[PDB]
Amino acid sequence: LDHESVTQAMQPKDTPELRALYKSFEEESIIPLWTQLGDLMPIHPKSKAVPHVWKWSTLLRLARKSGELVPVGRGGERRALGLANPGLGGNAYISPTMYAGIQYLGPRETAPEHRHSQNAFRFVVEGEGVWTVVNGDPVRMSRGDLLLTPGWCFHGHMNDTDQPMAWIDGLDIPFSQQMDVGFFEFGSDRVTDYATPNFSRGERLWCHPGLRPLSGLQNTVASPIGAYRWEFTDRALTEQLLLEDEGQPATVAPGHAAIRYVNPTTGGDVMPTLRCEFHRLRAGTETATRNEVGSTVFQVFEGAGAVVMNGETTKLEKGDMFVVPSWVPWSLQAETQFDLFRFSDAPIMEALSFMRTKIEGQ
Amino acid sequence: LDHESVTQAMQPKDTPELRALYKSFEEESIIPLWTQLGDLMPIHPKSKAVPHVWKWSTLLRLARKSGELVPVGRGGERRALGLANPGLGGNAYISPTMYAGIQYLGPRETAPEHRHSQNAFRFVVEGEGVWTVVNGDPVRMSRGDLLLTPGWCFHGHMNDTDQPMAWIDGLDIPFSQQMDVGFFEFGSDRVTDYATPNFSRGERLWCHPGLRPLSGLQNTVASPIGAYRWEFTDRALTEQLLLEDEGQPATVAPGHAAIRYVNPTTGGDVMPTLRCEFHRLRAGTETATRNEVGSTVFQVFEGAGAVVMNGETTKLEKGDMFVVPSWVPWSLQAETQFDLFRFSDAPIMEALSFMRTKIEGQ
Amino acid sequence: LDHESVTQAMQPKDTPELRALYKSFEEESIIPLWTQLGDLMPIHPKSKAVPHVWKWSTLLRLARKSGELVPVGRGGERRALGLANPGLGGNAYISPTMYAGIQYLGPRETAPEHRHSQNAFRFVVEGEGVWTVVNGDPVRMSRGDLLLTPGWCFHGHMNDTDQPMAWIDGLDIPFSQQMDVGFFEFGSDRVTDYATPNFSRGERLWCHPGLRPLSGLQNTVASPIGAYRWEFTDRALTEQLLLEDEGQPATVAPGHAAIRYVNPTTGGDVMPTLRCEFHRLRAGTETATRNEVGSTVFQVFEGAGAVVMNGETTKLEKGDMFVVPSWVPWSLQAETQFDLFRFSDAPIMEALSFMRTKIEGQ
Amino acid sequence: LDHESVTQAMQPKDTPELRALYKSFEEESIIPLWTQLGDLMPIHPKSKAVPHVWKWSTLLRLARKSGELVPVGRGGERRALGLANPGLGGNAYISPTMYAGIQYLGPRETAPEHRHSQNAFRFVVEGEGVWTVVNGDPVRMSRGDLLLTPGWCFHGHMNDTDQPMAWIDGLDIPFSQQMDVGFFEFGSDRVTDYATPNFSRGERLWCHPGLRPLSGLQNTVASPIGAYRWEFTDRALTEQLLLEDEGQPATVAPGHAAIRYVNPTTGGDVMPTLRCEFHRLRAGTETATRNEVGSTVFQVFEGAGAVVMNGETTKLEKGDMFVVPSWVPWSLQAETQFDLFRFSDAPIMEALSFMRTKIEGQ
Ligand SMILES: O=C(O)c1cc(O)ccc1O
Ligand SMILES: O=C(O)c1cc(O)ccc1O
Ligand SMILES: O=C(O)c1cc(O)ccc1O
Ligand SMILES: O=C(O)c1cc(O)ccc1O
Repeated sequence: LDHESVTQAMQPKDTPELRALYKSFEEESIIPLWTQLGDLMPIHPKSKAVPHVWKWSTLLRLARKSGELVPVGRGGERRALGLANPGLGGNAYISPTMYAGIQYLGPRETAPEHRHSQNAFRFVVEGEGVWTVVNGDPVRMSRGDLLLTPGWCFHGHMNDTDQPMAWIDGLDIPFSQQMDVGFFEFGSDRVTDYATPNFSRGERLWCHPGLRPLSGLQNTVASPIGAYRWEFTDRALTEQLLLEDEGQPATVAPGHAAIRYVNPTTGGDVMPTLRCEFHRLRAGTETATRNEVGSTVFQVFEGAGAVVMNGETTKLEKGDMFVVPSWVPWSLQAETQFDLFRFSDAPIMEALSFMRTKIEGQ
Repeated sequence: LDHESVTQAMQPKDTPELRALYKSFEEESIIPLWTQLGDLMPIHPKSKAVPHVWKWSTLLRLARKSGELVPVGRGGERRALGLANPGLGGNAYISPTMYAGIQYLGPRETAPEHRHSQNAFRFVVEGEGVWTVVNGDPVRMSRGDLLLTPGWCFHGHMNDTDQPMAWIDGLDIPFSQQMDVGFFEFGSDRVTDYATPNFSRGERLWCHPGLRPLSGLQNTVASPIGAYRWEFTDRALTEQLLLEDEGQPATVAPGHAAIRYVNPTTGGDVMPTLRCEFHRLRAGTETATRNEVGSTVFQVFEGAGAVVMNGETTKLEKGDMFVVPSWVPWSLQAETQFDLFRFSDAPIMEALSFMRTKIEGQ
Repeated sequence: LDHESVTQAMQPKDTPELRALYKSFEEESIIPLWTQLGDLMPIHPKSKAVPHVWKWSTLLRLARKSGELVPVGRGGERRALGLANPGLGGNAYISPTMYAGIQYLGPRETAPEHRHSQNAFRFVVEGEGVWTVVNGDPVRMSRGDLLLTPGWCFHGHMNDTDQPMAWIDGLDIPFSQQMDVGFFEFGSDRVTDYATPNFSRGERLWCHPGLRPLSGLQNTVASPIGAYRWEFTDRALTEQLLLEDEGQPATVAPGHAAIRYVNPTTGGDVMPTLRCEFHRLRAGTETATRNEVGSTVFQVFEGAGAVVMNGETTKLEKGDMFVVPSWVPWSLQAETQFDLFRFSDAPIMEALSFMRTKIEGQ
Repeated sequence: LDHESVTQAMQPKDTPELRALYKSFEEESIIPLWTQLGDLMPIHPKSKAVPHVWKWSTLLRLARKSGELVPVGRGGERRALGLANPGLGGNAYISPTMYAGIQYLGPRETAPEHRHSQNAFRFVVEGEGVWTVVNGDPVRMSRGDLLLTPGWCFHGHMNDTDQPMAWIDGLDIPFSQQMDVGFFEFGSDRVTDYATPNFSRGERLWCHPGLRPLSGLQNTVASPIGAYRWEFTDRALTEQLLLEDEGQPATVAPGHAAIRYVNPTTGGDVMPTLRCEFHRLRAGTETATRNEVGSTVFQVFEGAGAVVMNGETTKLEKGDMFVVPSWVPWSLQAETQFDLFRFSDAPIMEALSFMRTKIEGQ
C-alpha cells in the first residue's frame, strides 16, 4: 500500500465551526497533521532536486566570459559559477546538501584570506600553478588534485602565472544554510604567504604511507592532508586493475576500480559532511543499478561513457558533471576507460543512521 | 568587519554583453557567486525561524475542539496539531530540524501500526492510561513520561479509558524532509497487542540502574528504553538539589538541577537526531545567557517563570512551549520551582562538529 | 598435527663446537628458539593455574580465627585471606590475572585511606553496616552489594557495629604485578568521613535508570557507580525469568537469567581490567559447555548445584568459590535455583582481540 | 611515606595457635595478605627485568655460528636467538611483555607456513632478497623494512639468494604465555607461493597516502600494510628535519624527528599489543629523561651515540639493542645523526588505562 491509495478516515465535515477552528489554527501558528501526513512522510525519499547534467564545454564558455566581464574581489569573494538544481526553487544548490561550483581564476589574480564553518574542497580538472594558502600553508594546485579546506581554516587563492585556472568548489553550503550552522570571518586581501613551495608542510608530514608523526598523535575531525595529488590517486587505481588482471581481490566490482579520500588520523571521511572518491571503470564496464540515500555528484575526469538516472541514459564527456539526488536509481557505463571524481553527503546520512542501499544483483 | 560593510570589488559593468551572459546563466542553471556570497555565508547563524511561544491553554482549547470536529484515522494518521514557526514559510516546522506537535486522543480511540525512518518521541504533560505499542511491546503512558519511538520501529496508540489524552510529538520530520531521508510503511489499524501490562518488556530488561542483560550485549543506535518514567526523572532532579544543599557537586549551575535522557547501551543520546533533557530550577534562579548552535524547544512541566530570547522576557505557565532557533541568546528565570522538558537537534550539530557555545560569565 | 608429534629438523650435532656456542649463549643472555618453540607457543592455552574450588565454610573458619589472632592495620593493610592457585608457584594469585580474597573486618575496626593503580571491587555475601569511603564518598555495604574501587581512587573501610563483616576483594594485582603497572599512595588511618549516609552521592547522581546528570556529561574509564545494590540486581534477574515465562526474549539461554555490571557513561565494563556479572539459573538448568580465553571466578551466592571443569563435577553450596583458568571447558548445573556472582579478566582479552569462545551446541 | 618505612600494625603474636592457623593456610591454598602487601603493591613499578644492552657484533657472531652448527627446521621452527633478560629467571623474554630475537636465514633456506594468536613483526637491519609470505601474499624484505605478521595470519620465510639474512623478530610471546592467550596451527614446509613479486598486494592496495580502496572499507584490528619500507620511513624523518630548519612545527622535540608505524584503517597502532616507531636524532641532541609505564626496546639502525638508563650511560653502535623496563628513567644522546627503531607494549598499557609519563622539563 501507499499514500496515493490508503483510506482517508479523518476528513472532517465542512461546517461553519470547522472553518472557524481552521481560521483559529492560522492565527495561532498551528497546522493540523491530518491534511498532509503524506507530503511530510513519503514512502521513500522523493527529492525536490532533480537529476541533472552540466556540459563542461558549456561551463568553460561561461567561465571564460565571466573572466572578461567581472573581476574576482571582496564582496562577491569568488568569480565562481554555482550549479543550481532546477528542482530547488532558484537556490544555488546542486542538491539539498551540497554546493557545486566552477571557479575561474585569471592571470596573476588573487583571492583573499577568509574562513567559515562550512566545509570545502577544491578539485582541479585542467589548470596549473595556482596556490591556495591554508592556515598559512601554501598548497600548489594542478590537474587531478583534490585540495581540502576544512571548516574554520583560513584560506586564499594566488595565481602565479599568465594562465587562467579552472577548478570545482564543493561545499556543504546548502546543508549549513538550511540547518543554521554558518559562521564567517575575514583575513587578508593578499594571500598570507606568497611563497610557492612545490609541496606543502601538511603533505610533507602526512603523505608518507602508513606513517604518523609523533608530533601529530592527536586525531582530527577533518583531514590534515592539504592535497591528495593526481599521482597517488592514479597509481592506486592502476594497481587495483593490475591486481584484477592477476586474479587478486582489489576492485569493488568487476572492472570497477575505486578509492575513497580519507582523513589519515582516523581512516574516516575527509571532512564531517563530505565524502570524496575517485573511480576508474574499464572500457565496457556497466555498474549495477544503485539507490542510495543522500545526494552524490560526479565529474568525468577522463574518457567517455554514460550515466543512467531514472532510466534515462545521458552520454558524457571529459569535464561533465551530474547530480543524483537521494534515492534516484543510477548507473554508469564506460565506453573507453572512464575516470570520475565523486562527492556526496554520505557522511551525514551515515553519522545519523539514515543510510540505505539497494543494488541490482542481490 | 562584516557583510553589510565590506568593499564589493566584483560589481560588473552593466553592458549588453553582461546582461547576455546573465541570460545565459539562467538558461544553463548557473547562478553566479558574486551577487550573493553574504546571503549564503553569514557571520553567524541567522535563522529563518523565529523565537516563538505557544500558550498551553490555547493549544488545549484547539485540541479539544479538534476532538469534536474530526476523528483520528488513516490518511491523516494522527489528530495532531503541529506548531508552525512564523518564520518558516507555511511549513509545519517548529524549527528547521524539528516537528513539535500536540496530539489529542479521545476516549476508546486508537491509532494504527506504522513505521517511518523519522525518529520520534511522545511526551505526556497531562493524561493517563493510553498505551503505545512499539514493535509489539505495549508501553503505558502517563504525566511526565517520555516514550521513545526510534526510527523504523512499528508503533500504534490505543486509549483504554473514557478519558482524552494530550501529549507532544517531537520528530526530526523537518530535517528528514529537507535532506531526503524519509521512508514509511504500514502496519495494522488496531494496535498489534491490546494487552495493557503496567510496564513494558524493554523497561523490564533495561531499567535497572547500572545493569545490562547478557542477551543485550550489542550496542544500539537508538535507546531500547521504551519509557523514561516521571518517578525516576523526578527523584534524579531532587537528589541533585539535596546534594547541592549538602555542599556536593551535582547541579549544572547554582540552583539549576538537570539530566539528559540517554541510550543505556552507549551513554549517548536517545536517538541519532534528537536530544531530550529535563531541568528543575530553584525559585529565584536565573540561568546565564547562552547562544548554542541548532534549535531547542522546551515545555514548562510545572511551576512558573520566564524566558528571555533576544532580550525579550516572556512570562510562562504550566504547559507552554517555546522555541529558540540556532544562536538566539536565551535564558530562563524561575519564579517558583520551575520544571521543564527539553529537546534539541544538538546530536546533529555535535556529530557533524558544527556545535558552539557562548555563555555569559566566561 | 601438534607439538608432541611434529618432526624436529633442527636438532644439532652434539659436538665440542656446539657446546661452546651454548656456553657462549648463557654468557651473552641468549636463549635459542629451537630447543623450546612448543613451550612458548602452545596449540591452545594451557594454563599454569588449575581449576580449583574453595569451600566457604572453610574460608569462614579461617577468617574468624584470623579475627582472633591478628588485628587489621597498616603494614599488612588488610586482614584478608587470598586464594592462591595450586598451579601458580606459591603466588597469592587465584589466576594469572586476578587476586581473589576474603576480607574479615571485626567490630568497630577500620582500614585506612590508600590508593593504588590496581583496579578493585568489594563483594559482600554475608554482613551488614560496614562502610567504604571512596574519594571521600561513604558507600554503605550489605549482602549482595558490589562496590567498586577503581584504580587511583582513595579508599578506607569503617565498621559501624559490634558485628564482623566478611566480603570478597577482587583485583587485577596478578596482572599488574607481572606487567609492571603498579603505583601506590597513602591517605589516612581513620576513614576520611565517618558519616554513615544510607546511600552514596555517586549512587544518588547515577543510579537513575536511563538518566545522566548534565554535570557528568564526560565519559569515564571506570564506572562512577559506587555501589550496585542487591535489590536492583535481584529484580533484574527475576524480570528476565518472568519474561521467559511470558514467552519473551530475555534470558541468555533457556532457564539461564544473567546481567553484567556496567559503567553507565559507556555501557562497557565496570573497570578497564575486570568484568563482573550475576547469574540466576532455574532449578534443573545445565549450561552448554564453554571454553573461553582468560580466567573467570564465581561465588555461589544462594542455592545449590554443581560445576563441571575438565569433566570433573564438583558439588557446590552457598559461598563456595571456584576458578576456571583460560580455556578449561566448564559448565554449571543448578539443583535448586542457583544465584552466582562472577568476575573475569575478559575486558583484557577483549581489548587486545585475544578472546575466543567454543560453545557445545553450535 | 613508603613500604620500607610505614608502621606494621598487624604483626601477630607467634603462638601455637597462630602457627596452627598458618599450617591451616598452607593446606587450604590460602595466603594471608598481611605478610606481604608491599611486594604485591609497590610505590611505583619495580620491574623484575633489568635494563640491558646487547652488542650487535656479538649477536652477529653467535648468529653466523648458529648458521654453521644447526639447520632451520620444523620442531624448532626458526634458527632464532632470543634476547633473555637477566632479571627474568631464565625465560626467553626481553621484557615481561615482549620477545625480541635475531633470526638468521642462510642461503636458499626456507621456513614453513604456520600461524599463532601471538602478534609478530620482522625488522631487517642488514640483508636482502628474503621473502615472507603472509596469508599467501609474498612480501619482499630488505634493510630498514618493518614487516608485520599480525596474529592468526599464516606465514613462512623463503631465501632467494646465496646470501644469509639477519632480522629481528618482535612478539608478544611473554604477554601471551603469562596471560594464557596462545593458539598455534600448522601450514606448509615450503612457503605457499614461491613467486618473488617486488611489492606485495597489501602494499599495492594500501600504500597510497590518504587513499583507501572501496573494497577495504571495513576497519581491521591489525594493519593490512604488509611492509613499511625504508624509503618512506627515511623521507618522513628527513622532511621533519627540513621542516625544523624552516621554522615549522614537525619534530617531537628540538632536533628529534620521529614517526609511529600505524594501521591505516584506524590511525592507531600496527597491532593490538605492540607499538613500533622510528626516531632520527640530529648530531648533538639529548632527549629529556622519561619514565614511561611498560617496556620498550630500541635497535640502533645507523649512527652512533648513547643511552642513559638509571643514570648509567652506555655507548652504542649500529645494530645494538637495549631494553628499558617499566618506569626506568631513560634518555638518548646522539653523537652523529642517530637513526633508531623502537617497539613497546604501550598499546596494552594504553588500552587498559595504565599508562603514565614523567618528562624532565615539565
Ligand atoms: O573559498 C572559496 O573558494 C569558495 C568558493 C565558493 O564557490 C563558495 C565558498 C567559498 O568559500
Ligand atoms: O505516530 C505519531 O504519533 C506521529 C505524530 C506526528 O505528529 C507525526 C508523525 C507521527 O508518526
Ligand atoms: O583495599 C582493600 O580492601 C584491598 C584488599 C586486598 O585483598 C588487596 C588490596 C587492597 O587494596
Ligand atoms: O615466525 C617467526 O619468524 C617467529 C620467530 C620467533 O623468534 C618466534 C616466533 C615466530 O613465529
